[PDB]
Amino acid sequence: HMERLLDELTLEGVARYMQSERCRRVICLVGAGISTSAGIPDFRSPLYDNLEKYHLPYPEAIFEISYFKKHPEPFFALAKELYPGQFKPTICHYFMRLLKDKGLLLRCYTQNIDTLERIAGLEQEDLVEAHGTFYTSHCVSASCRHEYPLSWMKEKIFSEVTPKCEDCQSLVKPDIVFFGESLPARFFSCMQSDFLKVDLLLVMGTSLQVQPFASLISKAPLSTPRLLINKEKAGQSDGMIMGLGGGMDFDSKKAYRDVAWLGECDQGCLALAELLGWKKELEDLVRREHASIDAQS
Ligand SMILES: NC(=O)c1ccc[n+]([C@@H]2O[C@H](COP(=O)([O-])OP(=O)(O)OC[C@H]3O[C@@H](n4cnc5c(N)ncnc54)[C@H](O)[C@@H]3O)[C@@H](O)[C@H]2O)c1
Ligand SMILES: Cc1cc(C)nc(SCC(=O)Nc2ncc(Cc3cccc4ccccc34)s2)n1
Ligand SMILES: [Zn+2]
Repeated sequence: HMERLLDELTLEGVARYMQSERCRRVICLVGAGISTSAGIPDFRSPLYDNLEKYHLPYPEAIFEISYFKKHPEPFFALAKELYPGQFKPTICHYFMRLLKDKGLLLRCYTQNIDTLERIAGLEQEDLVEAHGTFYTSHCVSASCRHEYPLSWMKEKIFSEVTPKCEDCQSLVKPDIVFFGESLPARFFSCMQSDFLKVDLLLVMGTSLQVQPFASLISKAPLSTPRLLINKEKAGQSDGMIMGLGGGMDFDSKKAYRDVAWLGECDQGCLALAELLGWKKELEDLVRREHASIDAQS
């Protein structure tokens, strides 16, 4: 039987393992659930309605790069409607910032496009924005590719002026991955390397149903522990490679490394930080950084 790095399948067992010498390199996989406490909805059933007024040939047209390029106005009107009114990263995001500053964070793979990871102080090298990001935008012409910052894009969105490139007048598109586009190059380079070197996988606020995350959990070594912090269980499996070839196993007789902590991401992170002796550091970090944002309003 495989080496069992967790002494028990609980948050407590994960924390003891994190403090042990073996655990040096943590990868986080994070989705829309880490940003809902920041006032950014995750598009469960509570988006389709906002679409009707745009008179699309079909609803999925809003996500299609092909359709964007000929009829960009629906997308930019939606982006206005959905633009967050403020950008205060959550307790969960700051938990990741603690991981960075303690030298524990190998990588944050995020499905979010809201930039809160960066606002919380994760740097480009810490991040794989698996679904791209609003943080930058580019002219869509292959020979130009001029880059625009978020301040530029925001103004176009709020002014309701379709963003055109100042060099060539082609459309300028936010660097988010529309259906039709390839995942960022950065995604492919990092993943190979990262996932051999990982000691702990921390999966927060994702149902693990969309790409690329849905593959990623099985790329960790087989002994690497995997903690999910989420409102509901996710990533569970119902071929040749047997133990290599499915998902989370939290509840079977054979479960040996995967743990599900059910509830709000912020609360789960606060609970883990508390076990680790980091609760005051985290609370102090959040207060200071939220204050720093509030002082600029
Ligand atoms: N903040 C954002 O950038 C944002 C917001 C909405 C949607 N999206 C896009 O939609 C897709 C969403 O994919 P995903 O896999 O990241 O999310 P998802 O579709 O799996 O939804 C988030 C998951 O977290 C859970 N959840 C919600 N709030 C929670 C909380 N506070 N604590 C714990 N669990 C909570 C939900 O129940 C769900 O399991 C991505 O393409 C993403 O870019 C991004
Ligand atoms: C507009 C804005 C700006 C910033 C900085 N942050 C946010 S977070 C809030 C939010 O849900 N917004 C969104 N904008 C566009 C959305 C749908 C969509 C459509 C088409 C392609 C997509 C490609 C990839 C992902 C989504 C795509 S959801 N929103
Ligand atoms: Zn251009």
